[PDB]
Amino acid sequence: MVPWFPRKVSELDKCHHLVTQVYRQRRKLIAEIAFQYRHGDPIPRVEYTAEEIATWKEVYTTLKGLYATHACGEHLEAFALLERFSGYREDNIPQLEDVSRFLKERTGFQLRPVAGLLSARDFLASLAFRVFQCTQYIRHASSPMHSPEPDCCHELLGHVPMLADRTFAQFSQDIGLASLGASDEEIEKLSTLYWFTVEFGLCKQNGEVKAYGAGLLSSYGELLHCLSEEPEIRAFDPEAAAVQPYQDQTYQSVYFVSESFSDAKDKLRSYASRIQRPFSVKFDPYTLAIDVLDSPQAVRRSLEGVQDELDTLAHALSAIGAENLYFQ
Amino acid sequence: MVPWFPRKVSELDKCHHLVTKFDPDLDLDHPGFSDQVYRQRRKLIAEIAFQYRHGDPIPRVEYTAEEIATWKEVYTTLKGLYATHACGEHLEAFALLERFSGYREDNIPQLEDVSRFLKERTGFQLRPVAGLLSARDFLASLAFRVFQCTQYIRHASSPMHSPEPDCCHELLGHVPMLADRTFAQFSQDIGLASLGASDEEIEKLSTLYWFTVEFGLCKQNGEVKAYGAGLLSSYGELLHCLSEEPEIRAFDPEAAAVQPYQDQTYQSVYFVSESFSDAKDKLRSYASRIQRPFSVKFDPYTLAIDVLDSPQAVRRSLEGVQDELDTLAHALSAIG
Amino acid sequence: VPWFPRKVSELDKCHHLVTKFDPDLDLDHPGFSDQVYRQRRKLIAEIAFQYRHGDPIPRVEYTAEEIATWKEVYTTLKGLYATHACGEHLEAFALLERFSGYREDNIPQLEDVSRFLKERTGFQLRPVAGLLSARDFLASLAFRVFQCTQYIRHASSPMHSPEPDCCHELLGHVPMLADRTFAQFSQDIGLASLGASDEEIEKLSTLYWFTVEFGLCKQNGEVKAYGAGLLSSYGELLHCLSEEPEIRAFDPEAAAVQPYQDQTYQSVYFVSESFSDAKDKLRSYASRIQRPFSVKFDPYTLAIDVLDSPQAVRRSLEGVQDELDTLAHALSAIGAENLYFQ
Amino acid sequence: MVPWFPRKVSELDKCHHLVTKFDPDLDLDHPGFSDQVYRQRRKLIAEIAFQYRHGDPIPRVEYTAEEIATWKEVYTTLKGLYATHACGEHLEAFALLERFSGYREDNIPQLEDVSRFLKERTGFQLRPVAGLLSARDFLASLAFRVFQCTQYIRHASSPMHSPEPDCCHELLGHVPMLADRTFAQFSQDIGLASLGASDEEIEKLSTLYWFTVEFGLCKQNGEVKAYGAGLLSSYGELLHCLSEEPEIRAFDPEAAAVQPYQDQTYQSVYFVSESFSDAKDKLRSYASRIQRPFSVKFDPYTLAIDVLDSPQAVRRSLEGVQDELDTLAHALSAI
Ligand SMILES: [Zn+2]
Ligand SMILES: [Zn+2]
Ligand SMILES: [Zn+2]
Ligand SMILES: [Zn+2]
Repeated sequence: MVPWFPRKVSELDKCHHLVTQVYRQRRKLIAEIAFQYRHGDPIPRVEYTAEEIATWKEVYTTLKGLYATHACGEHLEAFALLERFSGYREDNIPQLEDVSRFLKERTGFQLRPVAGLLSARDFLASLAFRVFQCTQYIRHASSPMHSPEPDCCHELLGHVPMLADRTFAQFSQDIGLASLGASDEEIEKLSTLYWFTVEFGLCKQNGEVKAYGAGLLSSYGELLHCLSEEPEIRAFDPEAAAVQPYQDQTYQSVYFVSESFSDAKDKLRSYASRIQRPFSVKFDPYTLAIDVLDSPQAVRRSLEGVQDELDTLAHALSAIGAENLYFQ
Repeated sequence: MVPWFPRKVSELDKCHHLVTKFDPDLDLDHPGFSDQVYRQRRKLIAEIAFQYRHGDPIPRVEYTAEEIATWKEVYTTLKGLYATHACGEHLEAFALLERFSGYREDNIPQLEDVSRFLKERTGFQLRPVAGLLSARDFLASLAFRVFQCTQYIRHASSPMHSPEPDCCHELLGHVPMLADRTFAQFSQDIGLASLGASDEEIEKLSTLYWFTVEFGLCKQNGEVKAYGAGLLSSYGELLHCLSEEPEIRAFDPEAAAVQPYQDQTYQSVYFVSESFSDAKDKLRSYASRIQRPFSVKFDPYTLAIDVLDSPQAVRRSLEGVQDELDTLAHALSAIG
Repeated sequence: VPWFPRKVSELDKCHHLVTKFDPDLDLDHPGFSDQVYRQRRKLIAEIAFQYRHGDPIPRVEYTAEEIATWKEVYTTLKGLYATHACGEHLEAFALLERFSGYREDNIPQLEDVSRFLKERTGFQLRPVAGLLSARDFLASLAFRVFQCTQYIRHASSPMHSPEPDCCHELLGHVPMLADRTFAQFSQDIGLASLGASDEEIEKLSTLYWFTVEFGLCKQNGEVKAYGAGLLSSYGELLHCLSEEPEIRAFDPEAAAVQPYQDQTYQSVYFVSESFSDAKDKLRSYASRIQRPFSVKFDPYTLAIDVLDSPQAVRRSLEGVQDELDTLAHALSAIGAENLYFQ
Repeated sequence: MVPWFPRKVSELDKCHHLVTKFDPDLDLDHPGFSDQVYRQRRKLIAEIAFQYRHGDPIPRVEYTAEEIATWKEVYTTLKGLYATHACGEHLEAFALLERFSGYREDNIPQLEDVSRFLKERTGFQLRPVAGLLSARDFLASLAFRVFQCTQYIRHASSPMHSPEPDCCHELLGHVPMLADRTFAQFSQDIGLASLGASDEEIEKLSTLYWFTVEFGLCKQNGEVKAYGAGLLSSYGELLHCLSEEPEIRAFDPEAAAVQPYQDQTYQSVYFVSESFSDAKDKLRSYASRIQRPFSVKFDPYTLAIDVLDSPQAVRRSLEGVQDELDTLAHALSAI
């Protein structure tokens, strides 16, 4: 018994294992778009109903007011560009194709439509390729301020802005890379680490505590609660966070705060280094493949690329002069 | 003033300046000149290319029975010559395109299928182009690992000879070599060296490209094999290049860049490289002595060009290299 | 920019001393009224003044009184080490006992000790007349040079000495400098000081005091002593691990601005998670030091390379590129087969 | 079994195996054979070298007036030829030794002074040696940036020719080039390649050394100059190497390593390198295809050899490189 993991981005077509009258028919229709999708395809567009846009507007408006005071700098910066380039506005639900093109140009992240909640292994495996499995459906109009399902609103307002940051995109990918071929017990630990970071994480920004977690930036009640005096805020430690018990019904009683994203990424790399695996993995951004470093010769193959990059930088330093250049 | 160059893969939409040579409208010696059907088809396929914008799926062309018969003639004749004259990297890739990209005598392959193949193998991708691009725009595209590819086919009257780069030339000559990691890096390296260079330097790099990517030879286990696109796509020249008629010289980037040439008859002089790895190392040394007050680095994540023109620009690129080395250090502890 | 040495031989110019504790200037010194002790101090100081980089360190023939003082200091502290000293100290102490002549009836010679440290971490000693000014002391550490005294504390007060006598240097400083990580940390404080303002040297000197001099470390959940002043003082070694002092987490910015005294024991101590982590913390502190250049040590020529231009950085990058070529060959040469070396 | 090789600079005390070639006791064709005074002096200077143990100060030799007169003849004659025939790196270093290491016609320089000069310049240092060391021990020494150096001087009867490596040969031929950073790296690289290699490989690297360090030529601004120690220490061969008589070939490590040679007359074939930087890159490629199930990395702090024979050994060394890159990244942000 040894677990298979994708080694090519197209192999994510095999990583579709899901955790489980008018509204139900619409939900069947949007799920069919996701089931038909194959890597490489343009993400199909959804013509959202007036009720669906009204549901978006309520969520969007309420949370936007809270962002200035509670959201971290990286989320606010990206949210601004998304309002400028990806069609983020109160009267319009953004299209995944527009958002995927934005992320691709910024960090190399791309979106994939998904029918629903993926198994932890397949979700983390996708992140190894800088692919975010996104839902296109929207929650019921009866309960807009609460949703137990990651609906479109959750994804676009909570998960996407942070993926536009180079450091956070590397962190998200690093969790994904660590999961490849890991045991179910370590997938539970990485899924828990993801929960107290990507989902409900907090960060220190110029002596102030801000929210960066998708579950917080997509929930009005939890965004207020996380920065209030009610919860127990602890320093970010990957080992402490991975073994921390949690629930998904009420607000989180414990939140983990990181010094910076760069430091959290360094902490995660140390945690990932003490994961029981007889090999390591390296992402090939050219082919969007996983290189399994399972021998000294596999390491030398990858080292050749790093050596060429250093040659580029050495030549750059020799080319740099005191003269101020004029580019057309 | 440094000339404008693309810094994002989408900016290749602005790099569409075409060369006007052996044109079916202008040249009365063109085989298709008096063929109104051929000329109409050529107008149609060019319009597909002009409409194309980065991000679009590459349009499919339904080729006529006459067009498939032309493909079949070229494909069959050249395939027979490949076992004895083609280099190992071409033969290996050709066999993989046959089985995964629809390369077969009774079918012209589609650029979308080929682009997906090349992407998975070396990160190269295709873009439809109306015809031959100016040296600057063609080399600028290579800098993003983009190959500007035609979809039209040569007139049915002259199948064994075509001075224009039709889909037979592109698919049989250029594409199999782009499936090799080392050759794909060599081709991107010529492209990166061209970005914002003088016209004089572009002419030198175009001339270097001609003796490597178009008409290059390589030493494979003491034997001389062909790797150039102009040779692997021409029955006549593929035979000529390995005969005792032409003058074969050792590959030197400075010698090749200043060597005069013509595109009418077969090449009289060819340059042979020890290996592709060595040719790339020679190229690095040539590119290092190019007059440029900055350098460039490809970002394969966003398919962008990072202009390294300051110490802060160099640190930002060094950060990535530092993270890659951290990965490799953890790998060595995992193998331990 | 203040003058700083750029060649190890230029440490011959970094000999500015702090005299406030000397047996001839301080009234409260145990040797003050001892004309014999003061004469001997003058003699051993002359050995240090005559010394020029490259010279073998001259040997001192210690008197029976001086060996008796060593014996008292050595014996008492050796008993406390097993329970209070950090692992790196204990490991090195055992090796110095067996290779550098560390025993109760013999004062070790600096030449023997310098050869030991050279082979272990590249650190070397040079005889110094007394306590050097913060700038000169730190400047020497940048070259992996430890300015070491050869004199010994007065025989009347063997359990306390406010000056860095040979007991302090050999029992306190030397064992920790046999560790590659700690040697790197010591050199890193040294490199950070080169051409820094007097205000920044005062901060770096105070950082040194609460690390190399009176620093504590977490070793498998327990708190151990690594500070030279702790490991060479029986009283201070007991006190630092007792319930009396205030132990704080190591933070370079907090430690550098923390006030202190040199009369009684330290009321506040700083504890580091590991030496590797303390070095990383120091690297961050040193990065936010006001300097219009950076420095890199050349271990081949024992020189300081001032990285003040992109051309300077690419010259240093060439070396790193050659080192990576070495590692790439090794990975291609390595096999699964278990080698037999004669 | 991997042959024993030193892993610490002190272990060079065990790398003292000498060759017996043109010996004043055994060879009756030696100029000093019938000279009992010369033979006694040679015995004396060899005893200084035999007493030497790593860590010792390099002993000084009080040279006789006859010995200084022999030095003067060799020094003067060659110095006149250097301006036109020597490479830039030798000329630059020669001028610095004249001013700092006591290089002058009326004085034989002391190895203690020369070693201190080289240490400050490229990290190279010297050791006194009784005579010519076996190829394995000599190449092993180079791996630690140690040059094993003789202190004796050729017989006064034959000053313009000496088939043995005396002080004139070492100091005039070998030392100035070791003051160049690139050339010092090239010499160490040949030495590191040899550690624990087969005898067949030692013979190849020994021949490579002959066509580079001993009799190499280099292209300097379109001109061919001499950098080889056997050339820069011989008036006759320094003239010959740049004349139209010899066959000059492009430097190729594989071609040079298998090229046959003799030590009686002047070399008929010479190898010319584009630059020292390029020759080092060529040598790296050659060394990469040497049959050794491990590699070796010098630790300049402890002057030790780290045997990279496992992934753990490689990540240990990679840690240092990673720290160096951190330094350089901060430097770029500071400017
Ligand atoms: Zn979520
Ligand atoms: Zn072509
Ligand atoms: Zn002290
Ligand atoms: Zn010689």
